[PDB]
Amino acid sequence: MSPGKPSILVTGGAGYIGSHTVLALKQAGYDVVILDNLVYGHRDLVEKVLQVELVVGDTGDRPLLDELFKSRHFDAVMHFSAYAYVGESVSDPAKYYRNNVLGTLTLLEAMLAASINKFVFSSTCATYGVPKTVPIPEDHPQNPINPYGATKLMVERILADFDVAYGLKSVRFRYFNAAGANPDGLLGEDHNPETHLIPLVLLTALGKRKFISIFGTDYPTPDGTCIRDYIHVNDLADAHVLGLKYLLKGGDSEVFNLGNGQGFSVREVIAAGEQVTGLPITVEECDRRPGDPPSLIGSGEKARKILGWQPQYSSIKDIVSHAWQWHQKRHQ
Ligand SMILES: NC(=O)c1ccc[n+]([C@@H]2O[C@H](COP(=O)([O-])OP(=O)(O)OC[C@H]3O[C@@H](n4cnc5c(N)ncnc54)[C@H](O)[C@@H]3O)[C@@H](O)[C@H]2O)c1
Ligand SMILES: O=c1ccn([C@@H]2O[C@H](COP(=O)(O)OP(=O)(O)O[C@H]3O[C@H](CO)[C@@H](O)[C@H](O)[C@H]3O)[C@@H](O)[C@H]2O)c(=O)[nH]1
Repeated sequence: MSPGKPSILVTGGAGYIGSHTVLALKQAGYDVVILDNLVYGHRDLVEKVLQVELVVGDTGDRPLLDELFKSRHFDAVMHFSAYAYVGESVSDPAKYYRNNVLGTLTLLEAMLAASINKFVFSSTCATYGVPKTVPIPEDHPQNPINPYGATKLMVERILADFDVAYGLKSVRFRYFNAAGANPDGLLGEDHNPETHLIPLVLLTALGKRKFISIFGTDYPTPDGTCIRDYIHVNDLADAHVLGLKYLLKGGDSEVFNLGNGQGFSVREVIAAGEQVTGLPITVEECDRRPGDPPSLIGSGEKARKILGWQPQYSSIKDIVSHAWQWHQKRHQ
C-alpha cells in the first residue's frame, strides 16, 4: 500500500525466532504480513506486540497461497515455519517430511508463480551431523543424523536447484541454539511443550519444574557435558534484516552460519542460571540423549564479513538475563 516500503511475508512469524525477526523488520521500516498456522505460535503476541497482519493458515495450502500472493504485492518471503522436535522427527518422520519439505516446496512454487524470487530460509546446524572440526565452517560436509536435519538439508538442495532453474535468490541461515528474549520483555520463547535447556533451567528456578535433568555427564568434554553455541534471538533477527537487505540489493544466493563462535557446556548454562536468578536449581544427572554430538560451535565469520553482522548479546549472562525476565512475566 505505501509506495516505498518493501513488503515481506514471514511464515512462522508467530513463533519464537520469527516474532523477534518481525519486530526487527517492522522497526527497520518493512511492511510485514505473518503467515502462521498457530500449531505452536501465539496469536496474542502478534496482535498485542507485533501489530501486523496475521494470516492464519498453512504454508502447504496452495489455494490459500495463490489467493494471498494475488491480494498483496510481496518483495520477499522469510520462512521460519517448520516442526523442530528432534525426538518426534525420529518417531514420526512422515509429518516432518510433509511439513518441512512438502510445505516448503508448495510455498516456493506459489512464490515463483507470483514472480517473487527472494527467499530467506531457517536452516540448522543439525544439517552437519557429527562435526569434525569446531568452529564449523559453512563448507563442512552435511550428514544429518535425524529426519529433522535431513528435511532441512533437502530444502537447501531444492533451493540450489531452484536458483539454477528459476533464478530464485535465497539466503540460507544455519542457526545454532537460539536463546534469549526481547530485552524489554515484550517477546520470548513459549514452547508447549518446552524441551530446550535454557527455558527448562529457568522454569526450574521458577518452581514450575521440580528439577533440571542433565542429559549425559560422560562426554569427551572438559566438564563431561555437551557444549552448544547459544545465539541471542535479537542477534538472529538482525542477521535476517541484513540478509533481506542484501538480497533486495541483488545479492547472489548465500549460506551463513549464525553463531557466536563460542560454546557453553550444560553445566555452565545451569551455573549462569543460578547466578542470574539467585535461586536454587535442583539438578539430576541422567543418561545421554540419543544423537547429541558432544560439541557444536559455529563460525560466524562469513556473516560478519559479507553482511556486516555483529552479534550484540554474546555473553551467556545477557542471554540468560533476558530469558529470565521474559519467563517471570509470561509463565507466572
Ligand atoms: N529454536 C531453535 O533453537 C532453532 C535452532 C535451529 C533451527 N531453527 C529453525 O528456525 C525456525 C523457527 O524456529 P522456532 O524455535 O521459532 O520454532 P517455533 O515453533 O516457535 O516457530 C515456528 C512457527 O511456524 C508455525 N508453523 C509450523 N508449521 C507451519 C506450517 N506448515 N504452516 C504455517 N505455519 C507453521 C508454527 O506455529 C510456529 O509459530 C524453524 O524452522 C526451526 O526449525 C530452530
Ligand atoms: O532438559 C535438557 C535439555 C537439553 N539438555 C542438553 O542441552 C543441550 C541443548 O539442548 P536443547 O536445548 O534441547 O537444543 P539442541 O539439542 O542442541 O538443538 C537445538 O538447536 C539445534 C540447532 O543447533 C536444532 O537441531 C534444534 O532445532 C534445537 O532444538 C543438549 O546437549 C542437550 O542434551 C539437557 O541436558 N537437558
